[PDB]
Amino acid sequence: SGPVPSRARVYTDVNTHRPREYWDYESHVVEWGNQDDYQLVRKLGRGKYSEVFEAINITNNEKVVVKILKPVKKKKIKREIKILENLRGGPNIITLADIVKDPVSRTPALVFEHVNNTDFKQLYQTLTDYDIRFYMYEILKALDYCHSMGIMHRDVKPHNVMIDHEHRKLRLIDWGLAEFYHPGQEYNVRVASRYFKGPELLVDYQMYDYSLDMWSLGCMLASMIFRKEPFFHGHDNYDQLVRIAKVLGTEDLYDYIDKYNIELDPRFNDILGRHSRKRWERFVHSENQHLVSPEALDFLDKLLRYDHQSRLTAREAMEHPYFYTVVKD
Ligand SMILES: Cc1nc2ccc(S(=O)(=O)N3CCC4(CC3)CC(NCc3ccc(-c5ccccc5)c(Cl)c3)C4)cc2s1
Repeated sequence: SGPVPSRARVYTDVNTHRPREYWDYESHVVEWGNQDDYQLVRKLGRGKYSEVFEAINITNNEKVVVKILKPVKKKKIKREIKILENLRGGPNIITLADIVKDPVSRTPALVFEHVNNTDFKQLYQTLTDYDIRFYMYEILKALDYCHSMGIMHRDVKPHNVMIDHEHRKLRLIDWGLAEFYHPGQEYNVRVASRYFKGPELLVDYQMYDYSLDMWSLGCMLASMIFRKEPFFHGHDNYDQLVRIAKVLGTEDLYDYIDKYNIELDPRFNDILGRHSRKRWERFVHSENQHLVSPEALDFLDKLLRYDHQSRLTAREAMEHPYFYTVVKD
């Protein structure tokens, strides 16, 4: 008789209490600026949904970032715009400045605040345990905020975190996969990058919530403290769950599937096998030891849980001992 339903343990009804317009993005009419206000300077990157440029607003000579969209359905563009507008001003959320159209290419372009992104090399060689805790706390502020505002990012990963290290500035970007949380709603599981997908996605449990983001965050944390990117390295979606199971163990996985009456693909029945839960100590070595503490491992353990309901919330995570020194500042 099908899967057991689930509700977010926090911020469950935040959208129900808002005016319809807040979440009903299909109804949104896009406010369009003047394309001619921006001159493109240089290409910064390409990202499947878009090409990203540094530009200048010739109205006031401010440096800006332009994300020119590849073709996507108008509803998905409206969704991303509405979410960016709802979250604008929130802690560490990228600021959408403007929205334009090339009136010949009909391509829509989002115009953002400029953040300088310090080079991976000069940063990932020169981080420190404190820095990781600090930036993780900054990400948690953005996640608690967006969750509190009824939105799930659904694509938390290093690529979507900008850091300007010189200014100790962090921004969560790429809100193109984010969605409003509504109690009872069945979502598309085919989101997020393979390595960061929650067990709920991999077993096709659609009634998920903000807690998805907390799994992804745990994946990020593991990759940083252990110096292993990606941490869970699956070869496809099936093997991705196997890689998780080889660490978290199969007993808890099967407990989760039982609790929610989830129907596993019969393919999985072959490849999952039986796996012990591993101690985190097997990923520690001389090179990463300076990043790993009892507190880090306790925190990580409490993010990486099959059962979405048992993961730390963003606000609980922020209260964890791993962050006591950062909070003191
Ligand atoms: C509104 C927009 N403006 C821009 C500007 C540039 C571009 S981009 O395409 O040129 N590009 C810049 C580089 C990145 C990809 C995007 C973001 C980087 N993060 C890696 C990272 C992330 C996090 C950490 C970290 C994590 C935890 C603790 C400490 C550090 C650490 Cl150590 C590293 C890679 C896209 C956009 S969208």
